[PDB]
Amino acid sequence: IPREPRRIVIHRGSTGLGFNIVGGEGGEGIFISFILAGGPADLSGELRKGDQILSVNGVDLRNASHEQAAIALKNAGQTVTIIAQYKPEEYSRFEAK
Repeated sequence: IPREPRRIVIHRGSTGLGFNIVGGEGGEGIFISFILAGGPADLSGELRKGDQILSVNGVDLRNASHEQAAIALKNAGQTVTIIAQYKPEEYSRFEAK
């Protein structure tokens, strides 16, 4: 699985973007914690649980809190560009064992 940043385009559905995010306050990162099967984000493996969302459209989320990121993902439009980077090592600290 590539570890360099990846560009994914999502088309918002009648339920949102099809994934959940985990994070916290500013700086802990925004990570994909769940991807809905058949949802807008289920794109033949292009997005992965454990991806860090580096940005959404023009909005940098590397340093955003969870509350900021949630707001940005909802105001992102019907066509959404996600820059994702696989970092399961960093993500693992958010996921209960």
